[PDB]
Amino acid sequence: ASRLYTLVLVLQPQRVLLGMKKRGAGAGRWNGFGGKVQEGETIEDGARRELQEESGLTVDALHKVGQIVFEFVGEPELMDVHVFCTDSIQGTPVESDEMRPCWFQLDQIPFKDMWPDDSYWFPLLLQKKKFHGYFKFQGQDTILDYTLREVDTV
Ligand SMILES: Nc1nccc(-c2ccccc2)n1
Repeated sequence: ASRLYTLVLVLQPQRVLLGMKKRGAGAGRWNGFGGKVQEGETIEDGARRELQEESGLTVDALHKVGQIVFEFVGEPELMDVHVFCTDSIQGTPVESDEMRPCWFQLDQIPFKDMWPDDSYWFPLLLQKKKFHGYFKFQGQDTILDYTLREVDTV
């Protein structure tokens, strides 16, 4: 029914790292770093692995910040996205064929060039709030309906 994904935001006091995907799901959009969780792999281990694969960064300890379930009408599998944040990383962001990373000042987060759901839950992430969300999409751009509530335990 649902498929596990990870999403990692490198969020520091005055800036956040995003990556511009070159192809595939989310191409042409700034997003965090993540992907599918593998068999026998913890969600958190999958989040660390994907951060390195896509951005070249090594994270020390991830913090759970949210869970967002995505529905795309006409697609059978729900996307169960486990969202993490970190402020302590190692390495320098690496641009590859697949991904172009860039730091953004918090007052210049490029929401018009991001998935539209980000405009709803990023304000919570920036104020250190935890959340459970659900977004029903039609295509890649239209949110048909959604729920989003703050939680004390992800
Ligand atoms: N910001 C945002 N919005 C919608 C979907 C996603 C996503 C995250 C991880 C993996 C696949 C999709 N991310």
